[PDB]
Amino acid sequence: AKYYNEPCHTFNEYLLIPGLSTVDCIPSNVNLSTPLVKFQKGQQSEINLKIPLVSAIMQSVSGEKMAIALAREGGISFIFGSQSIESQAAMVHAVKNFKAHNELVDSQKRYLVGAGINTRDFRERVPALVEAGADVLCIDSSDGFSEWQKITIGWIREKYGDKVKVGAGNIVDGEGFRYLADAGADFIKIGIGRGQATAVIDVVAERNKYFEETGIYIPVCSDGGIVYDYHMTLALAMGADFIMLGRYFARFEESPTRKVTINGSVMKEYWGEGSSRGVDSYVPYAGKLKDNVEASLNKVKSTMCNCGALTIPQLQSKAKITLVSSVSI
Amino acid sequence: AKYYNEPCHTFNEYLLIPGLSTVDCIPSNVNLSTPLVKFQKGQQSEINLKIPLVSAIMQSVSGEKMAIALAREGGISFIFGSQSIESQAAMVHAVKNFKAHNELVDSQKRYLVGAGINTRDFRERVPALVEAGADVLCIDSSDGFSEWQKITIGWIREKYGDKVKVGAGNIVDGEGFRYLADAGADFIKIGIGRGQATAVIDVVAERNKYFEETGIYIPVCSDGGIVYDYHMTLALAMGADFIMLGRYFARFEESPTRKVTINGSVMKEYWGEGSSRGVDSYVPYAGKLKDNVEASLNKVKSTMCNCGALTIPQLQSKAKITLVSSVSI
Amino acid sequence: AKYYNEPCHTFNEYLLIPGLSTVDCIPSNVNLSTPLVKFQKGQQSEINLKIPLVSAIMQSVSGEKMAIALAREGGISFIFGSQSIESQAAMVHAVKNFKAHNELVDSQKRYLVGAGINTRDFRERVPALVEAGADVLCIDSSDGFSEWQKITIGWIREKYGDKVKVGAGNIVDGEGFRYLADAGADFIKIGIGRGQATAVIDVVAERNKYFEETGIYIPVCSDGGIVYDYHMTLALAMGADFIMLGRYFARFEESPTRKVTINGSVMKEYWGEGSSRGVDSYVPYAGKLKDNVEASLNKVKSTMCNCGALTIPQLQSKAKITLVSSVSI
Amino acid sequence: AKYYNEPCHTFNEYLLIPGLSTVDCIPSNVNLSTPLVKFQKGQQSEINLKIPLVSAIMQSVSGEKMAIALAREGGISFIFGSQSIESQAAMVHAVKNFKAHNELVDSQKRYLVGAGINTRDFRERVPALVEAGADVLCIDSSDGFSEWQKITIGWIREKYGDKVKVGAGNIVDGEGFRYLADAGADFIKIGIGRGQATAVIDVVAERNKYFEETGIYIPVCSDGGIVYDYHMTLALAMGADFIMLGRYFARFEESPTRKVTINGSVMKEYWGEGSSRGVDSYVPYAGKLKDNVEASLNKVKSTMCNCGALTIPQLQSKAKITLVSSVSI
Repeated sequence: AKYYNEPCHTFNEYLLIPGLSTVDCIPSNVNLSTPLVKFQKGQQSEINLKIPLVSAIMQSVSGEKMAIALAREGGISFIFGSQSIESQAAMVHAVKNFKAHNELVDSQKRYLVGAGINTRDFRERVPALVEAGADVLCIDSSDGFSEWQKITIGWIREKYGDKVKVGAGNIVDGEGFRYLADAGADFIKIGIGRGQATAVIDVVAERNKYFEETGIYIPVCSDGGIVYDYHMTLALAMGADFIMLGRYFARFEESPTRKVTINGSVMKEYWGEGSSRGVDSYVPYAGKLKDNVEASLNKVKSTMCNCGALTIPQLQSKAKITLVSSVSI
Repeated sequence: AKYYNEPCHTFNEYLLIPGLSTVDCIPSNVNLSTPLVKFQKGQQSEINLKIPLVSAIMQSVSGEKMAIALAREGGISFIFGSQSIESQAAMVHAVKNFKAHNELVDSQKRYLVGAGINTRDFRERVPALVEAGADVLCIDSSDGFSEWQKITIGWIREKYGDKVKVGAGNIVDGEGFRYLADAGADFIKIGIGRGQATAVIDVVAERNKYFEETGIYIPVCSDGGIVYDYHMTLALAMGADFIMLGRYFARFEESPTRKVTINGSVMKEYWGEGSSRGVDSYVPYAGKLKDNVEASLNKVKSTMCNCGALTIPQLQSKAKITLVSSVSI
Repeated sequence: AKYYNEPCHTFNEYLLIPGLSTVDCIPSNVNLSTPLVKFQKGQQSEINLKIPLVSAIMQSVSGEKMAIALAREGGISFIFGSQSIESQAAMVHAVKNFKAHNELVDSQKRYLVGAGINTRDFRERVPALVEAGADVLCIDSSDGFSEWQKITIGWIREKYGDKVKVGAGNIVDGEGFRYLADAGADFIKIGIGRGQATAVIDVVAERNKYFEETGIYIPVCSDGGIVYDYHMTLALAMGADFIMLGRYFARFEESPTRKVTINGSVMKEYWGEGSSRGVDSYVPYAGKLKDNVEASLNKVKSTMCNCGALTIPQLQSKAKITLVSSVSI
Repeated sequence: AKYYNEPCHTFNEYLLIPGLSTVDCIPSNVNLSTPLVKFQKGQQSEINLKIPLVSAIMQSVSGEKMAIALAREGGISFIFGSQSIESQAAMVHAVKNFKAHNELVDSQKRYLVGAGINTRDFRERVPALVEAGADVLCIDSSDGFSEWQKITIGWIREKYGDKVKVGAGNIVDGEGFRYLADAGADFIKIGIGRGQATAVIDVVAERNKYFEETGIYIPVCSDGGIVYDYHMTLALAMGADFIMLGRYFARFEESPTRKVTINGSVMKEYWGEGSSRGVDSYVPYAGKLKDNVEASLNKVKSTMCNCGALTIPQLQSKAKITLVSSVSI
């Protein structure tokens, strides 16, 4: 067996120590754009998000209403692939053709959308999603450190080359990152076997090494493990380019689930992809996406300024991160 | 006094980090056979289990019905020795002659059975068990780091040579392993004075050193400390060849205890060997052994594939084990 | 990102190990004077407190009655600046002209008072406070590691030179201390992004380095994080010259808030500066300031003698501080 | 300030790892004698206890009935000095002249008794205690790292030389041990500012260094912090010669307090020396001392044999002590 010295930590065991704030660092001046897909040294990503938030590839969160509402604020949704190929493509088409502000829009001024895909029916599913207008694809899996991901990406590259953008994984260490990077993934999702903070720190380190070695920068996504807005700032500071959230978005008016009034409290349904529908429960109703996202990002921008950073890249180089003692928590 | 630097950890403080999964790694392809008794370099163990699970040497778990049901699935039971020599031998005989699938069977196609023995009446007890047809014996003790174990094994070797297989101990460090290894034990039980995970890791390390030094491989058994199926995978990954469980098997229809309906919930009786019958309580009734064991082992096989291993030996060399922070738990 | 090895600790994870107590170390002989403002090698601070306690710059704690009561015991209050410039100046004037024992008094035998100021209206506010008779000023901010603090101090030095004493900050590391030290702050407040004990230890270390480099000693203030009297002794031992407390003083008869009887228990109102009035709650009523402060300081003096120190400076050099294990707490 | 790297641990964070048990190690063969007072290389202590247990210098535990009952089993009590000199001397006299088995008896076959003394009235108190027949004296104090202890011991040595045995302290580190050792203390009490286990380990280390340097062996006493019988074995293994217990003995029929029946449960009164009578509560009634002590020591003897030791000195050299993880607890 191979053992690891330091134990892995969660986002709750960390704190950002303030840096120097200049007079020009005010929330309104903070830029939250981030690259969504890989590019090489000297270039910009073909797709850049206006806000570093993306919605999870789930039935209870990423539907057409969520996709439209999120794209309007600058983020992107990955319509769930846990439905028929015909239904998913229909949903993708619905978002693309909806029209007829930090809106994430394409050349034809249509909202951007991503779609989740699996390692089984990709041959039939990918073409349908591409035809429907999907802007980005992401292989949905809790453990993407497998041949199956390599094969799926390979088929896509053979059939479409670099025309089709495929995100992949859910790896927790540099070894898994490296494997998917070589396989051809446009961005890599982090999160499973390891505390979220350590996973991010380790993968980002490998990602940086890979960039110095190949000149190719692959954006990484922290998927889950975020319990508070502060954790959002921490994930980005540690090197994640954007964050994927499930429960956070399922509370909104736009999530596909039903609102349920349980003795005074209005809730929304929420179940996991691995549920027999994994969990099935409720999240407190929070209203419309816009107002909530705005509240969250305003707090992220302020924290960024406490760290003396006007952009995510600055935050990532300037951030002073410290571990907190168990007793302190 | 002699002090130790790192504190000992339990199985709950560890996590397996995924390795590369090949297309050929599917639960159905995973082989769970393990050696039960020592053998030397270039040979196979005389006895190999089909599944790495063995039932505890207890009154509330290892009876004749349990022995038959477990042997049928590929494991083995150690009939409790906390009864008369005549009763225990009768039970051994009952299992051996029951007949008249991963069944653990002998040359005459009879189910395999083990029996627990103590360091007191072995002179009268061993012969009776051997005559009755016992396939393996195990010295039952919570602290086997004593002269008494050496003496008992010695008597057996003098009287029967290597014809009779005796398991021994319950040691927690390499020093105790080494002592019992030299004494002649065919396999060594781990578990007491030390967190289960650390105990396993340390003994296995000594076991490996001993194998390189003598060419003799002695299988080790993690006895207790397993609270979940995942812990089963962890114990094997850390180097244990098979696991001994008590409470796990006492829930089944086949354990020797009484089913008790306590206001809606059907339970089964469970008491420790050191009880005044140690504890005396209840475990939730789980039904027949077969269905439960199958559920557990299916989850072990999947995890193994997440680690990219098709056999226990591969798991033991490929496993990437990390410690988890206190706060993460 | 920049990471830190050791995690930060709170005051609860520390213990003072006794030193040699001489026959001459009795509570009555302990001297609790401390410097409030910076001075250079070979000189005494222009202002020295008789007791190391100062009240927080809050609406629910630092009013005119509190200022008079605290100054009478040897400490000083910083009248809150979260009110109009006219009101705050009036309050300052009220304390200065109240007259017509470890009393902290000036040349004209008038009680000493401090006032909180912000980085916005200082141009209009500072002159009013100075004219009103304010003895010390302190920039109120949770994160003072910013250009805004430098600018405010700079304006004051340009307009008044070293005639006006300005405290600043709320930094948690040496880098923030250094910045405010160079900016011209007369004393620096510690406390936010980092466990209180570690913050104090790190800043004090920098403060000591700065003193050796420039010959200027800048007194530091531990603001908050003190839950018990013992923590008071710990903060001073670690190097803090004086302590700022909010909740502690809000319990007294002299705090500006209302006494409220809640089913048998008399409480006092307490709300944070960042409340929509931050929290709004109650603290148990404790009576008059005098009797409580006396009880607290008597316990500090005894502990000091257990450490064999008759003054704070001796405590700071003689203290033997140890970390306590998580389980011990 | 002086800081310490490793945090201090309690007895709950440790475990004894078994050693080799020989056939001759049975509880009945274990010898629990320990030296009570200092002696030099090549000699035996003038006073040796038959069991390593001594009762605390408290009003709720060490009275004449307790002293007689404990001496009969081989231990010794230190009659409380928190009473008049006349009362304490009377109690000492009562035990000495009571007569008219591991009994701790003197030359005249009278039970042995100790008495607590303070650093104030020793001039009047010591002579009275000596005249009354006190066999050993102990300076009662929670922090004995002071000039006052040196002075008291000095007076005694000047007046009586080495004829009168005085125990001293309550120190937690080697520095405090060293000070009292040089002052002339016959034995030193450990326990306060530091986790009990670490305190014992550190003082014992200093005690060993002192013995190698001077040839004088000073017995150390672990005072308090023992919550279970296992902790007793741990304290001795770590190097403490004997243990002082308060609550443990206050449960017995022989403690000086009142038995109180509180709705079905018979309790005994228990208050601390620093109580306004410190705490005042109840401990569960346990019956007569004999039966309880016997149960405790039988468990200590067995554990000793699991460590392969027939005497305390063997235990102290053979013990394999490991730290346990926070999560394991």
